[PDB]
Amino acid sequence: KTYPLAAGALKKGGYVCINGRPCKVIDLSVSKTHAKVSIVATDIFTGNRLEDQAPSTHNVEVPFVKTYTYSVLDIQANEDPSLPAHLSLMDDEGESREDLDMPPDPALATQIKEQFDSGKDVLVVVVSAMGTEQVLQTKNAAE
Repeated sequence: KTYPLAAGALKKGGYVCINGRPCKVIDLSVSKTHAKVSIVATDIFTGNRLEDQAPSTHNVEVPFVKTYTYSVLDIQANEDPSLPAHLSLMDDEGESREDLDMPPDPALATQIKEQFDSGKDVLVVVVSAMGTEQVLQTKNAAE
């Protein structure tokens, strides 16, 4: 879920929820002084730009954000070729999961597939917040 933070304590780069969505602050401004804090933030999952403003003493909600890194065991197209491919992913204890798909970020999905087809050990960083889980980054493993 979320935890409270005084809006006057928010910093650029910090997480914040706006309209129930988990975002990273990309711009902040404060009125002359208390003060009003104006926020512009990017949804970490959809990439949408969201804005909000609050008194510096109002508590904004900050999402709990969790990250986990998996390796890619397989990529399989959806029975409906127009939808994202399915991923088979291995965790660091030898358990796999098959419930996650390629992310809704075409360039990132392409990168994961190209690296996998080149015979790399492809890692995906899965981030979870506000009930959503999505691959947000990829990189290749080394020995």
